[PDB]
Amino acid sequence: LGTENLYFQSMDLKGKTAIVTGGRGDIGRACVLELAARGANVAINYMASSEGADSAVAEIKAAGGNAFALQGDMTKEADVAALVEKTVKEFGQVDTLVHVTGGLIARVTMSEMTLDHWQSVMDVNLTSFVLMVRECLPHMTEGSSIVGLASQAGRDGGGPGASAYGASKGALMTLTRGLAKELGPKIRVNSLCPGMIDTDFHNRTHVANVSPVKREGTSEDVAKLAVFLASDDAAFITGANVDINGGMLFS
Amino acid sequence: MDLKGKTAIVTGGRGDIGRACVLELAARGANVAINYMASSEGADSAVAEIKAAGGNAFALQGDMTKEADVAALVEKTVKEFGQVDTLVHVTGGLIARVTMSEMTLDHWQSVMDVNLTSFVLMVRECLPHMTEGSSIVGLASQAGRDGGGPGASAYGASKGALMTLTRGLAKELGPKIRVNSLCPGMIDTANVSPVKREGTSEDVAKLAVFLASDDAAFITGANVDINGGMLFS
Amino acid sequence: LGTENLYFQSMDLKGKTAIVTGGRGDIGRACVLELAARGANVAINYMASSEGADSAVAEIKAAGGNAFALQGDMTKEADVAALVEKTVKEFGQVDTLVHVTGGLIARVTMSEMTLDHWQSVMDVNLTSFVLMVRECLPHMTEGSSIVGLASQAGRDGGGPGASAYGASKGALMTLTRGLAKELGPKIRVNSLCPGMIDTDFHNRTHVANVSPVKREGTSEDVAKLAVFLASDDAAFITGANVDINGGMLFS
Amino acid sequence: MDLKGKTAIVTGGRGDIGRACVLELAARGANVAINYMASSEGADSAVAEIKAAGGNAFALQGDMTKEADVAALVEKTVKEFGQVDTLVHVTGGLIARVTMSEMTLDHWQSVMDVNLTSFVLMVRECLPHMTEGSSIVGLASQAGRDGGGPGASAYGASKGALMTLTRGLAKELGPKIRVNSLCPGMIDTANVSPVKREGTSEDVAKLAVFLASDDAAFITGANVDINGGMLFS
Ligand SMILES: [Mg+2]
Ligand SMILES: [Mg+2]
Repeated sequence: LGTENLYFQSMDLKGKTAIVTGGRGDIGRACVLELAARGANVAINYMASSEGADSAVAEIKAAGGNAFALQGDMTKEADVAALVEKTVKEFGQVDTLVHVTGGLIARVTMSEMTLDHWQSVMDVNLTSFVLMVRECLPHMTEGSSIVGLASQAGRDGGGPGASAYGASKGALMTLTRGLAKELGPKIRVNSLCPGMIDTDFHNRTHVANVSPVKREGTSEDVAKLAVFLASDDAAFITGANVDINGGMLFS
Repeated sequence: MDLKGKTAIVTGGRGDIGRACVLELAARGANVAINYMASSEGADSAVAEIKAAGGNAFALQGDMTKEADVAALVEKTVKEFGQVDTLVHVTGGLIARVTMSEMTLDHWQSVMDVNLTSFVLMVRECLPHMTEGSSIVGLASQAGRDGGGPGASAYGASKGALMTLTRGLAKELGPKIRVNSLCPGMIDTANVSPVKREGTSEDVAKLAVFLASDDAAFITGANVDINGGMLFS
Repeated sequence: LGTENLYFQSMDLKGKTAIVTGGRGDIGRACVLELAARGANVAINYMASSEGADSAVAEIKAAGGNAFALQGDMTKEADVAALVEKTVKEFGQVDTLVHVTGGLIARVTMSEMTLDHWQSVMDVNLTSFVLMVRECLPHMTEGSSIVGLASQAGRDGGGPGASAYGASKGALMTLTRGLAKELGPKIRVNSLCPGMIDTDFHNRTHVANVSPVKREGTSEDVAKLAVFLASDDAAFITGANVDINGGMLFS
Repeated sequence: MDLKGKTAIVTGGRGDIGRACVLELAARGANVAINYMASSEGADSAVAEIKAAGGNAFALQGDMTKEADVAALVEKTVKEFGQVDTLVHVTGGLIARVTMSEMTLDHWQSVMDVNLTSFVLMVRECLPHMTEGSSIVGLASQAGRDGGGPGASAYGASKGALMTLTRGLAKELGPKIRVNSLCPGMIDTANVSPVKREGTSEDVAKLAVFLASDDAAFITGANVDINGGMLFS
């Protein structure tokens, strides 16, 4: 029973259901596994290859948990609706959203800016979050949470040719605050502001060296913070945009 | 008059804060090209006041979310006055209060376009014509820092994007061009605030023209709070 | 063995040693117990009554852990030296410092300010942290961490008559950043910025009501964040000042 | 000259940034009481320049960490000029680079006193004499926002305290008195920065006098970055 108490305490998300978008990428898959490790049911969106999503589902099921994956474009209203509908049909509720959909898309200077590029960056980073939050609200429970993935770029403008990306992440940071007020006390809303993370998805040695921690971050680093913020261990934290950048920027 | 010989574009010059910026710029000697969206009354009377005092200005109606109107304003500015020394972009607005639960894409996009896309379009259009030592001033909001008021989540998001973009462009466009924005609180366009009043368009214009001027040559990438002490950053 | 794996994973601070100052107060005692719950040895400073420190030590020992308590004034160089000396003599190392010493002392307006009051507030909140960090540095290991207790007051100036308190907490916030750079990569340094917390020590209904979470925070809320930041789960977070204020302020 | 008839105290007016603030204030018509710590050469020549242009100023040597010297400066200001309309506190400094591992209480306290306690003493001394619509300008630093440079942890801490105190006093002292501070980056008293140069004392003085003036009437509790785009807030 010393065990049973340990298991009970460790599995604090047992009985709860999470949606992770962008299980598509490294940070997303790490978040999926971190949520499941504490007992959450997980519905996994991915955009392109299903390889990492399928294997995450299989790992979760082998450990006695429950998950499924679904391809979709989170900039599309129909795909957003389908993901949430299938999540509720399968699990009956939604307790947390971790939205890892996003991206730089391309490096484009303002002098060469096109509306197509600007709109595409806004939609994948910001509109996708708007759509998912809207879709989830009818289903979220007392004590629910939303975790967004912003960036250090929201705080410093971003890197060369990334001005659209920075803008979209700054918008997400502000929206996190607006929604924390609009949706509390029922729902908490927080976002992460990662620095340089070593992933398939993002795009160097400089920055690792210049950083106080002398390394790039990992997807697992980010997942630990995401799940902390999603959990009841962060019950008095809402509207926060938490820097996870190895000491490269302070706020 | 340190802006003598210099050329300013003010968008949203109809137009409480915009109109105040127009007059402050002209008072320091700038030629001013004025955009307004709808009624011309305030823009036209500003032009008449400026001309009566020996200055130069014109007013042109246009929608700053439209590429053709953005191009027309900058083209006329360059033909009448020459190169652009400063852009003060006062186009923006909440449009309507709507909760996230009932958000539509149409509304979201509209708020993004009037507050943010319009700024992108104007900066892009101005860049080839901007002088050495020129500047851009954006109009953000306290809402960028605190998320905004009830039903204003889209508006807050658009202003937060503008704040970050200010930083991004300060790096991309320096040293040739400085980029700063203002973060106004409650403007009268109260006694909970330390200053115990609402701000005025003139308060905001004074900060805008300071940031536009050479007196702010070592300030770039700033988002300056002008909110009567209601919020600190 | 499914147990043993669970125990191994849950006790991530096993073999490590923490110093908590201000086990004296609610937040401090909660931090003590949260650290011990994950396996840390804990050395506990308290200023006045030993009641809560003694009972924490007894609870930890009953659960198979190790801790001791020691009265001391963390504004005094001799007491600071004695605490660290006794910690190292007992446990052989120091892996984390959680510094909960601090306080408003009294409400004093600037017009009525005295150097005595100003100095007293600076010393209990800021100088005490300087002394403890300095004392710990010869003993800290690869992968060590420091957690300070700042305040929402550092970000907004604080409440009526609390201008000295706010100043001391803003200093601590900045110092957190300076030390994250000076001491990394060996040591991470982060602080918490709590809003309204329901404790013996702090000093109301307004603020609870006005807050997005519609309540005051608890000592346990703060302890969860403190131990997250002290742990390897925050390995890519340094120089952060994390808001835990129920959504009353955003940064 | 909008500061005609108004009285300013500048501490640290010896004194690169301080001296520049003195001249900028006098150029807009202010009477200026000038503190300097040691050599009088820069303060005295500023007084002579101001007087030669028909203005009014005096210079008084004193240590702004000492209660008696703080009292003497404010007393003489009130006797010669009357009530205080603005305080620009430029007293401060790094003193020395020292790592935390080798920190002494003496050094820590010295840095706190010259940067922070001095400001506390001057504000307290000025309060009974400050006018309706008066202002305080502190000199913080980029170091308050990023922790400061190598061996400067004490200096950063003292400037971070000043930034927060600015907010606290903006609330406590409003609406009668506005309180703002400056957060300068590298001042020449570089090509990594967006503006590709170091700042000048004059850059800082222009911002200081803006914040001291009625042109900043709706700005209080601000800590304004003036760092050439090296840091954003
Ligand atoms: Mg020039
Ligand atoms: Mg007045």
